[PDB]
Amino acid sequence: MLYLVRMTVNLPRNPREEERLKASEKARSRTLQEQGQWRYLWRTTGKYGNISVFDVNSHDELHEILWSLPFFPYLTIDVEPLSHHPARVGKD
Amino acid sequence: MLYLVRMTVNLPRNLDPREEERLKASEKARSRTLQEQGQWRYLWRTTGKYGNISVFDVNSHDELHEILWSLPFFPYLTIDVEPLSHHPARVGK
Amino acid sequence: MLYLVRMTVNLPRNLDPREEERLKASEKARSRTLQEQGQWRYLWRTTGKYGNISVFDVNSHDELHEILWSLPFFPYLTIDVEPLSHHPARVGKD
Amino acid sequence: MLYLVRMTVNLPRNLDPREEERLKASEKARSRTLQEQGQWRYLWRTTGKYGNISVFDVNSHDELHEILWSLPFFPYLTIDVEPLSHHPARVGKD
Amino acid sequence: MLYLVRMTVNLPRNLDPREEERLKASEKARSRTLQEQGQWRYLWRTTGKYGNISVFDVNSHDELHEILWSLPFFPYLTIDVEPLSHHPARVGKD
Amino acid sequence: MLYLVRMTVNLPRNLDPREEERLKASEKARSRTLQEQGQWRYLWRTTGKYGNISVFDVNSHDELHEILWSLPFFPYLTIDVEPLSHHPARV
Amino acid sequence: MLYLVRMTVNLPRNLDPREEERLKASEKARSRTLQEQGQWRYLWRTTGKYGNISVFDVNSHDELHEILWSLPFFPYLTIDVEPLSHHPARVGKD
Amino acid sequence: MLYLVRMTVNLPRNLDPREEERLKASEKARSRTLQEQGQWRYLWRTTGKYGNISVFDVNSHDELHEILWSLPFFPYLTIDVEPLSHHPARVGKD
Amino acid sequence: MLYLVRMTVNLPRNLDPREEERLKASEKARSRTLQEQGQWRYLWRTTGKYGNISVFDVNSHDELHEILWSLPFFPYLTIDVEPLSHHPARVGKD
Amino acid sequence: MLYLVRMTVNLPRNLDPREEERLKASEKARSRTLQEQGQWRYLWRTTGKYGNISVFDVNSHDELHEILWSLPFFPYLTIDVEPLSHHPARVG
Ligand SMILES: [Cl-]
Ligand SMILES: [Cl-]
Ligand SMILES: [Cl-]
Ligand SMILES: [Cl-]
Ligand SMILES: [Cl-]
Ligand SMILES: [Cl-]
Ligand SMILES: [Cl-]
Ligand SMILES: [Cl-]
Ligand SMILES: [Cl-]
Ligand SMILES: [Cl-]
Repeated sequence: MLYLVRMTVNLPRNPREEERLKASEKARSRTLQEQGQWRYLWRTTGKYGNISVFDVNSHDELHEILWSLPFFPYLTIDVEPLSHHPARVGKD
Repeated sequence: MLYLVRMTVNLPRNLDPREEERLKASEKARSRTLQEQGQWRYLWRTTGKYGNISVFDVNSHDELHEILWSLPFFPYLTIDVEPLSHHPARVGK
Repeated sequence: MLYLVRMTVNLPRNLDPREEERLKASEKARSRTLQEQGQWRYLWRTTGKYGNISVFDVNSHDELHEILWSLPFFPYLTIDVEPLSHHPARVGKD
Repeated sequence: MLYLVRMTVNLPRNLDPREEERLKASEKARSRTLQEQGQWRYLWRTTGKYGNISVFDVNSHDELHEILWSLPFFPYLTIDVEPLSHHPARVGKD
Repeated sequence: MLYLVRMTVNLPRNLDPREEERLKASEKARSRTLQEQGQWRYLWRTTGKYGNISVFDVNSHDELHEILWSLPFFPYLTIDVEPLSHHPARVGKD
Repeated sequence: MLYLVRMTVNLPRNLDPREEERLKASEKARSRTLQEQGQWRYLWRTTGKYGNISVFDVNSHDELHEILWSLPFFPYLTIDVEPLSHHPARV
Repeated sequence: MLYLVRMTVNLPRNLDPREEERLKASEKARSRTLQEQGQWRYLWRTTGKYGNISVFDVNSHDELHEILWSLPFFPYLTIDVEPLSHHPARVGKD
Repeated sequence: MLYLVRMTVNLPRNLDPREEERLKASEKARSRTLQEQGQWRYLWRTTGKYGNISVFDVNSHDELHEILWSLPFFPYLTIDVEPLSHHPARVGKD
Repeated sequence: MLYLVRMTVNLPRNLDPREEERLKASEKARSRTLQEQGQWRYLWRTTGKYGNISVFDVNSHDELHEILWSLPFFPYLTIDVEPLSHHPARVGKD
Repeated sequence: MLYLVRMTVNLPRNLDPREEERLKASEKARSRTLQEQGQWRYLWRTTGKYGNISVFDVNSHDELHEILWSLPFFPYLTIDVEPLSHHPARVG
């Protein structure tokens, strides 16, 4: 199933824990994309966040994936279920 | 260039049943052509709703505007357009 | 899979009464079936209002979308769909 | 009577850990009790979020208020309460 | 149990003038009964607007729902319902 | 003159807990006096929330302003004021 | 006693031009009377828009409501009312 | 040329008491001057709130900006600006 | 003086396409004059929408108002007006 | 391609005055350059607020993103981006 997911990032104002967090975040998203759950990843133009499409088998699968993100504590997340559009040409 | 585009459809209640049929028909045909040529890259429907949430791939704002204006549904659409940029953490195209 | 769904009903003023009642009976029959079959798990009325707050139990987004699209009221419904996940503190079944 | 209740959790950042685990534990234990007793009927979590969306079954507004006020999390919660009524087309029990 | 209720009235332009009078007269008579019986405890006009702020005293969400649905104005009302609880610092009656 | 007044209270986390309970006292004593004087006419709690929903009865806007401004909680309150008028259908 | 009042005008536009002028005229007639007498203290035009920002000077809420209720435009107005108080730092007239 | 201007004040809680009084005094002094000179035409307080709702009478946007920018309170203000125009039905002379 | 002005167009579905063609031609002619004269300095269309986002450069609020009031489209427009000011970091002319 | 861009500046109260003055100076220098090069076409101040309304002239979403991301003020900005299209009734 497909979900359109928007995330905005707000990291704390305060060390070099920062750069290990960011590398950890980037490493996690690499795996999820490679394995197929994180189908699409874009950056909203002018923003610190992403707009994504996830392809998973349950609400809980998506929930756990998001929860597992290093950034999660600092994320504002919106989840929107997507359905097949009858006029679609090709695959959803 | 990529745009995330949301369209909400509000067709008049007083549409002649036959006219409404052919409006839907030409809309479908128009979006078919745009998908075939690639400008309308992704087309989905928000679960529980009419309309669509889409991703367009065009060369300029003006090209997208013309395309959207060309849709038979345009007079009855509420459209939100949102520019998308490459994400450095992206793996793939 | 569970979804929390809010529906608000706005029937046109100028609806022909026969049909309007024919439409209401149809809505009621369609929802009776979906409840009997288990897809429409919970159905409550938002007090003070003409609509409902529901929990649907289906196996895909598209299954839900088709169900909502099949409602006689659909053209007059304002719908909000919220995906629900398991809460670790939950005792018993979701 | 039934209420749809949404709770959004905003735990203090830069608040000691051992303390934070104790708080979460007492919250978890508190909701278990209430779920066992039946006042906290349904408990879900909105996909992608930290909080819960729930349905409470109590005998009065005051009883609900006291229950919510009793939650270890209460000082860090944003809470929306929405009364639920019987829906004429309901098949089965509310 | 107490409820705070905002009601805002929106009559259509096309409403037949004679039907409008019947609508208003039946509405006033309905509210008179409910105030005399005591379920409709307080009623105030929202100054500058066609609506009211009210406090209802009923035994359940369901009883409130039926009352509100029963109002002739109902098809033209936007209604916000808010459950009220006893306040600790309260002196006197509610 | 009647006003519907909503107050949401947001005490600071850093606030010394004893002052929280002495501020809560001053506040409790003030509302008591105002209710006894008829100016704080009705006082309810919004279910599930830390705040009140009230009806005040005073002779002018400025009078309401001074009363609210005088509350020990004022600096921590989010306040919404709206006027109420007599309703012709009132019984 | 002062109220800041915002008004948005939304006329049907499906009406007789001379009828529109009759409604328009007596609205302006009603507002002339209220400004002369003093209840309608100040009156400005919201720029780019068909509406006004007013300050009313009135001795009760009921007096303000009756005044606004009485306006020829009332059925076609969206109104916001906001009580004003004296500012301790005010040097001149209110 | 008239502007309706709303200002909401949010002084920080960790303010040095002396500084707070200094701040409040200089703000008051600045506003006195602007009112005396006629730029700050009207100055009211929204009832129940800490801020002001004002009408400024200046010659240009730029003038208004620099005036607002120069308020000691500025870094703690939330400000809304709205141009006003002369209303044809205006009896009297703003 | 500069104003950022957004206009959203809501033509009724009631228009004789003769009349619609006419309104459009008229609106276009008026904006031409206003652009040539310099009051309508910039004019863009928001991508995907039937409106315009514009910068006007006029004498006063009263002037902007009259200009907007005068547009053939005015009865069908939703307009937002927002004053702009010289920016300190601006390189060259505003 | 044109973009209408709104930016709101939210400098934290605890911002080291030394850091604040540095940022202000470098932000100003950066906007000067981008205006001189032409990508930052129009810049106005919202009357009575600490921000700006700008029109940017660039070749892609990505170019705009990189520009906005490079602003010294970026970590403290609320930014709204709005694509602009040619208006048929435009004169000159
Ligand atoms: Cl991200
Ligand atoms: Cl569609
Ligand atoms: Cl329903
Ligand atoms: Cl929770
Ligand atoms: Cl009423
Ligand atoms: Cl309280
Ligand atoms: Cl007016
Ligand atoms: Cl002030
Ligand atoms: Cl236009
Ligand atoms: Cl800036």
